[PDB]
Amino acid sequence: AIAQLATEYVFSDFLLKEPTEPKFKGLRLELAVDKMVTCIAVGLPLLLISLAFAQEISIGTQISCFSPSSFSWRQAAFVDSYCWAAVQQKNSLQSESGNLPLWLHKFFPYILLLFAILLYLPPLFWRFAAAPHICSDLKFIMEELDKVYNRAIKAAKSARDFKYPIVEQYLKTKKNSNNLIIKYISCRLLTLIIILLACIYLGYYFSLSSLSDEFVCSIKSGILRNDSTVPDQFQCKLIAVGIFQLLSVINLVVYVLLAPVVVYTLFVPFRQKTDVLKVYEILPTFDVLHFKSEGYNDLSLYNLFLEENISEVKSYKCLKVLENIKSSGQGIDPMLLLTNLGMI
Amino acid sequence: AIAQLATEYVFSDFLLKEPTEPKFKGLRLELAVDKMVTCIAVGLPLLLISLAFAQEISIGTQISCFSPSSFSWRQAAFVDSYCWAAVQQKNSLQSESGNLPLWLHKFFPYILLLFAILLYLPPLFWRFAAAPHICSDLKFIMEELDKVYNRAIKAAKSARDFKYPIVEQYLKTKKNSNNLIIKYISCRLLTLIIILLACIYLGYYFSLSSLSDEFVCSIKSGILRNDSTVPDQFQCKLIAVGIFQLLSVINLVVYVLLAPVVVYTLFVPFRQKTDVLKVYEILPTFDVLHFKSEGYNDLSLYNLFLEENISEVKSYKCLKVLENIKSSGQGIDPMLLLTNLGMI
Amino acid sequence: AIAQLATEYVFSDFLLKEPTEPKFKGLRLELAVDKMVTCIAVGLPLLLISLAFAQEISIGTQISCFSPSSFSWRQAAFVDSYCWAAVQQKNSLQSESGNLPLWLHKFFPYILLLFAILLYLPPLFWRFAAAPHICSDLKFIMEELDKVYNRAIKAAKSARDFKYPIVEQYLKTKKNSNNLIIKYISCRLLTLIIILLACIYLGYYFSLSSLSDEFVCSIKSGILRNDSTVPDQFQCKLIAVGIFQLLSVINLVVYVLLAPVVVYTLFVPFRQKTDVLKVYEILPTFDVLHFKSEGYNDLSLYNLFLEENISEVKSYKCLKVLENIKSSGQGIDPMLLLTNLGMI
Amino acid sequence: AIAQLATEYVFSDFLLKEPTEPKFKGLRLELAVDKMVTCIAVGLPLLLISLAFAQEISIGTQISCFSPSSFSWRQAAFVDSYCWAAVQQKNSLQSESGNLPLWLHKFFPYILLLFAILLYLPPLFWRFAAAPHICSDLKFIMEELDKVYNRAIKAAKSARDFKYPIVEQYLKTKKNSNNLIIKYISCRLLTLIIILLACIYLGYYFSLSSLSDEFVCSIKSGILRNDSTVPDQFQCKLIAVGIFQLLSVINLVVYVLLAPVVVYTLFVPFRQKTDVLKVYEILPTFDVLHFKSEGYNDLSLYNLFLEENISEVKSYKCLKVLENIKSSGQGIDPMLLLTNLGMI
Ligand SMILES: CC(C)CCC[C@@H](C)[C@H]1CC[C@H]2[C@@H]3CC=C4C[C@@H](O)CC[C@]4(C)[C@H]3CC[C@]12C
Ligand SMILES: CC(C)CCC[C@@H](C)[C@H]1CC[C@H]2[C@@H]3CC=C4C[C@@H](O)CC[C@]4(C)[C@H]3CC[C@]12C
Ligand SMILES: CC(C)CCC[C@@H](C)[C@H]1CC[C@H]2[C@@H]3CC=C4C[C@@H](O)CC[C@]4(C)[C@H]3CC[C@]12C
Ligand SMILES: CC(C)CCC[C@@H](C)[C@H]1CC[C@H]2[C@@H]3CC=C4C[C@@H](O)CC[C@]4(C)[C@H]3CC[C@]12C
Ligand SMILES: CC(C)CCC[C@@H](C)[C@H]1CC[C@H]2[C@@H]3CC=C4C[C@@H](O)CC[C@]4(C)[C@H]3CC[C@]12C
Ligand SMILES: CC(C)CCC[C@@H](C)[C@H]1CC[C@H]2[C@@H]3CC=C4C[C@@H](O)CC[C@]4(C)[C@H]3CC[C@]12C
Ligand SMILES: CC(C)CCC[C@@H](C)[C@H]1CC[C@H]2[C@@H]3CC=C4C[C@@H](O)CC[C@]4(C)[C@H]3CC[C@]12C
Ligand SMILES: CC(C)CCC[C@@H](C)[C@H]1CC[C@H]2[C@@H]3CC=C4C[C@@H](O)CC[C@]4(C)[C@H]3CC[C@]12C
Ligand SMILES: *[C@@H]1O[C@H](CO)[C@@H](O)[C@H](O)[C@H]1NC(C)=O
Ligand SMILES: *[C@@H]1O[C@H](CO)[C@@H](O)[C@H](O)[C@H]1NC(C)=O
Ligand SMILES: *[C@@H]1O[C@H](CO)[C@@H](O)[C@H](O)[C@H]1NC(C)=O
Ligand SMILES: *[C@@H]1O[C@H](CO)[C@@H](O)[C@H](O)[C@H]1NC(C)=O
Repeated sequence: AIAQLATEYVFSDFLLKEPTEPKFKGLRLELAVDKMVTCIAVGLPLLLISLAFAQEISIGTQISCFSPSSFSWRQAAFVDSYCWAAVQQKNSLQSESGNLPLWLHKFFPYILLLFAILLYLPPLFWRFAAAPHICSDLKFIMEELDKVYNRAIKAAKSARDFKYPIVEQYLKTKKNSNNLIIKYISCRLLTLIIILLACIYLGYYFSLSSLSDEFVCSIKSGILRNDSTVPDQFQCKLIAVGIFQLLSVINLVVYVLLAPVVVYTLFVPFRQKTDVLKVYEILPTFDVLHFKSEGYNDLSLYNLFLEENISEVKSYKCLKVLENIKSSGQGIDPMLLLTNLGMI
Repeated sequence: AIAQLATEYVFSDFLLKEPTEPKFKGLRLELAVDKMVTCIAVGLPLLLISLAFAQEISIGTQISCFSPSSFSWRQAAFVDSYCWAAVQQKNSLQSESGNLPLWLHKFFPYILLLFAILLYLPPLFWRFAAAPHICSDLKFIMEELDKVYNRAIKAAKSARDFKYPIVEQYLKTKKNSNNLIIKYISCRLLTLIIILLACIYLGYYFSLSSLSDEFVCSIKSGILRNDSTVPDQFQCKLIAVGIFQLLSVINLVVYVLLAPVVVYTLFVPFRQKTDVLKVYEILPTFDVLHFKSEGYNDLSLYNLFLEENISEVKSYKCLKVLENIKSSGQGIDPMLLLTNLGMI
Repeated sequence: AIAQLATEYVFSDFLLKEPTEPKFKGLRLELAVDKMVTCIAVGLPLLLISLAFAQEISIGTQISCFSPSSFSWRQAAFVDSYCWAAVQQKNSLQSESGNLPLWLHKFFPYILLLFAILLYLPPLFWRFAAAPHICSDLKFIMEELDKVYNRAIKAAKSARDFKYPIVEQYLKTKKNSNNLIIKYISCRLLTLIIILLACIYLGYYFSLSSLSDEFVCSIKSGILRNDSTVPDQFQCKLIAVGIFQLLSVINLVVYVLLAPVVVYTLFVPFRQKTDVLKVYEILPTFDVLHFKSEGYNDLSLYNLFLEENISEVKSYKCLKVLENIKSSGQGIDPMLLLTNLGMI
Repeated sequence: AIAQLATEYVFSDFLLKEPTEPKFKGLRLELAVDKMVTCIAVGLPLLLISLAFAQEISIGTQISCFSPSSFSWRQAAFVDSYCWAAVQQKNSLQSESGNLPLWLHKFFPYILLLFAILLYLPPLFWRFAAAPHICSDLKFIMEELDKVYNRAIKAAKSARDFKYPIVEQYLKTKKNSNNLIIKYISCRLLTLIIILLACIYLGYYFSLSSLSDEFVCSIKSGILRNDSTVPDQFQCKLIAVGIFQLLSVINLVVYVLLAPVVVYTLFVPFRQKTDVLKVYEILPTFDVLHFKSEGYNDLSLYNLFLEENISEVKSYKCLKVLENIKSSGQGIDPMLLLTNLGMI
């Protein structure tokens, strides 16, 4: 039913499932905006496919040819099925709009499924190629941040009663390499191109005259070519073509609204803001150097992933509340850190 | 069946599922009134869609055109399907009420699903954008309250046998920022606007003459335009239109009753009452300062979320019972706190 | 099938599911009588809806109009569907009993579902508004009782080898407030009113002549108004109306039997008997004062909830067996308590 | 399918599910004979309902009226559905056996479901009212028996290298109260009465002439009353009536065989034999006094429940093997108990 389809595709965790494995425990591995874009671009065409053939919206068979009254039920069924299979056969049918509109009307669900698959492909390539590496690197970075926070609080407590910036060096090295950012931009660009092509196709499909679904059909090949009792042609109409056009314009609207989001996603350096690591600069055990901005490198992408999935880090949360309290400046950062006692 | 739909949509945890993740363990992340509003506004139109096409209420096909007796079964089926697809084609049909009523009668389930999706969108935006931040902040606040309660009871026990207000400073800082409250008000306002538009549409749909479902249909395009055996027109009726109107007025009543709730929700500062933190003011380790009221800021929203999901805090429950006992004043707050022995 | 519906709605845990959350572990949060009343009042109309359209009891379509023999199958189907949709349209049909009986016959499942939803609403309001508070308070009370029992047995063992009545003070304070009892009485009263209205409706529906299901139908609007081959009217009958009346009288009987139960529930103070706390009065560490009776206050409701869900408390069970043994008076209460050794 | 129904209702744990809660861990809370009686009396009529309308045994529709050849398919369908709905309407039909046989033939599944529900009601009342109390009491009794066994074995080991009969006093007190036994006897008696009424009904249904399923039907009310082309009456037959009678006699046989079991159950004191507590009399720490027999009191019912669910007690099992070995008398009870070393 329509409501069942809605529950499956919008109100359920459709493509929102976290990786089912212990390797990525709590790691999104995909930005929220990218996940939203993929979920829409994939589950919208599927939802429209399901809707267009819902038991309520669908009168019945997808084509009716209006055989003569003399024709029996199965003769008329032969006519309808023959014309359905003959939309491909150009000789059999003669339609003013041509045969491409008939092909599109017959295979619209296939085309929507193709677009959905093509849009799901780049996210899958990301999740299967560049996701494990960033997952491992980000897990190491979070562990290093937790360890340095613990060491700093232990030092502060000892004072009240190595020291090498490994994480900073690793981030600096990431500043050079750009394979991950190149893959990310390539997959986003392919998604954008697929969306644009889908918009072109949907606009063309919705621009039809709405009468191209009606085509003339001739069961006059073979032994029936010279038969007399059979009329030379029939009036066939492809039902649900109006529904297809409505859903196609809906998908076109959604995709044109979505494309600016993908374009904004492509410009990762601009998105790289609100320095996540700036909060850690007040730790004595952490060097006061952010050095993450203004670069078409994997460093900006790592900064984005950190700003996305750093809320799970207790040390980061503690430092963030310390920073927020520092806005008033009533107290002192080391005193607040010592009082917090948030090692684990 | 009707009962199955009821069990799925009203008697089950439809959209009442808690976040399936360890990050939010026991945190609602959504006020009870907001959750009720979203659940109604989403699962009502879906329930009505399912009901309108239930196997019992539905006689059968959604349109019957009453072809002549001479017409065969599949000729009549062609007529019915053609008219169903031609509700869009204005030339084919001539109805007194126009063609918009026919469009609405055909696509009412789609319109209800659209309203449900549009009403579910703002809650989803909230849960995916502003929910993680408030979850982390509120978890930190609850942990700080538990820790300060434990410290105060330990101090009392030591007396019987830092001290910095970090949580108060954090709340004071939240008094300034307003991004969360702005997002909350924006999503509530969008929900209200969607509800009002849905009410307008449902009132228009229910105001129809009830005879607009009957339209005249002409299969007279193409080779059949000059055919003689076919009548110039047919009498088609869209079945289930009365059911659609009944369910639409039901949804209109529900939404007009719900809109005052959304308006009351918009006025969060008025809702900010029954100070949750007032109970903690009797703790020696906690400063006697509430400072949370009369502000279009995130502080009021945080106060609401606390008053919602603070019952899970053992320290808060203990302080609440101490406060309630203090109404008589027979005993002493520190003595009762020491006797309680409710560290964990 | 009928047996499947029975298993789902009477032999299964339909609305008998305990709260699926760790917050309420073993707490009913709903009295047994109230749960029985809600389960009946909700799952009876749903069961009757399912039964009335069971594949065995149902001959087939819900209306047959007996078109002339000259009419084709789909002409007759058009007639039947038109009349089904025209039960609303007063002009189309002319029935002796009127049009309200036809509306009721068509929408009886909707009306039963409406009554079920309206009866499920007050229980849901209770469980979502007043259940968390009573759950927290009752959990605290049980924990306090366990702790005082442990302290008393420890004192007795020490003798053989604070002391403040916090729980008693909390109960005394609850004696004043009445918001929970007011909500309980309001929800019970609304349930009673809904049940009475349902009884009125079912009595009216069952009082019909049983021939109102037969109505005269006229497909004579539009181009067919002046058509000659079509008869001026048809004889239509709404099938399953007898089944609807039978099930409606069954529901009426059940609801009239149930209403006295709801009225008895409304009088909570009378139900407040068999003092649960009287057993704890023999503990040296517990003050000898019950002070819970004869009040339209939340104290009586808390006493009811205690008498309901106190069997899970080992200390209460031990004190109950001590009390029962004290009926003979052969031994001594402190000696029996010491011998029991039931700390945990 | 038939085999699926069999698997669900006889070969599966239909109504044999243990209470899904930690409160009753391993406690039957229902005697084996009572559970068997309830399972049969409930799942037999449901199984017969399912069988009577199985896709294999069922030819098709439940009534066929044999309309004239001139009648079209949907005219005949109208006739059949009209007569199906008119079995209630006495004026419409004229049958030699009357109208009650037709009512019974139409609503036999409803009557079987009613009997199943009425037979399931007393067991449900028991499980929801008197089951928690007996569960708590019996758990306490088993814990006391385990503790006294442990104390006795510890004393024996100490000798080789309070003392109050709390459980005996509790059982003696149970000797007085009779509310549980009264409820048990009342529910068993109601089950017996329901079974007898079901037997009466099934005997009456099976005693029919087998031709009462054939009734004369007249679609001659309304505009068709004076119509000429329609015959004055039709020959309608209610299919599956023979299957209903066969299954009804099967159920009658099962229930008449079952009723003696219920009568034997009612006489609980006679069932109270094979003293379970007699084995514990050899323990030095346990007083040598059974005092459980010859009483219409809850003590006999508790003895039955003990004899039912005491096999789970390791101490009871050890004492039972000691008793069995004592039949030969080769050894000594205290020596065997010391050698067993079965504390836990
Ligand atoms: C997904 C991508 C590939 C879709 C590409 C656009 C498709 C949908 C449409 C839009 C415009 C279309 C073209 C419009 C006009 C003509 C001229 C005609 O004589 C042959 C077909 C041809 C050449 C069409 C082929 C298909 C076409 C290119
Ligand atoms: C992503 C955005 C830009 C998509 C917007 C949809 C645009 C591309 C659509 C809307 C209407 C469409 C046109 C409608 C009709 C025709 C005439 C046909 O003989 C050739 C294709 C052509 C010229 C279409 C090309 C694509 C088109 C211009
Ligand atoms: C969800 C929102 C967009 C719904 C907006 C209201 C819709 C349902 C209805 C209510 C009143 C309607 C209008 C009423 C009157 C007219 C004048 C007519 O000559 C053209 C259509 C037009 C202009 C209608 C368009 C659709 C309309 C605006
Ligand atoms: C949220 C609340 C205010 C909704 C209440 C429903 C209101 C808006 C509905 C109920 C009846 C409706 C009117 C019914 C009939 C017409 C005539 C038509 O030619 C234009 C629209 C118009 C004028 C409708 C406008 C909207 C309307 C006034
Ligand atoms: C659930 C509640 C609202 C149901 C209320 C009772 C319903 C079922 C029935 C019972 C008696 C009925 C009334 C009986 C008589 C008349 C007089 C007639 O000229 C108009 C309808 C009217 C006024 C009926 C309206 C509907 C009615 C009130
Ligand atoms: C909860 C209890 C009291 C419900 C008992 C059912 C009662 C209320 C039912 C049973 C028969 C019913 C009556 C049957 C017939 C008519 C005639 C009609 O023109 C007006 C309604 C009226 C007068 C009904 C009113 C309600 C009624 C009296
Ligand atoms: C479950 C219980 C209520 C069933 C009771 C027995 C039912 C099945 C049957 C068995 C015998 C039957 C009775 C036999 C004879 C007559 C005399 C006739 O002129 C009216 C019906 C009446 C009075 C029957 C009513 C229904 C009846 C009582
Ligand atoms: C539990 C045991 C005793 C049930 C045995 C079934 C008995 C009660 C059945 C079997 C045959 C039945 C009888 C068959 C026929 C008739 C004639 C009818 O006009 C009145 C009922 C009457 C007289 C039935 C009464 C009940 C009956 C005697
Ligand atoms: C049909 O008859 C025509 C007559 O002109 C002939 O040319 C043609 O070959 C025939 N077709 C078949 C399939 O026999
Ligand atoms: C139908 O016949 C008419 C006669 O006036 C002619 O004008 C029209 O073109 C014909 N239509 C078709 C589709 O051949
Ligand atoms: C039907 O014919 C009658 C003849 O009196 C006329 O009044 C009426 O307008 C016609 N109806 C239609 C819909 O053409
Ligand atoms: C049918 O015709 C008879 C002729 O005697 C008449 O008495 C009766 O009222 C008519 N019935 C209807 C429903 O018009």
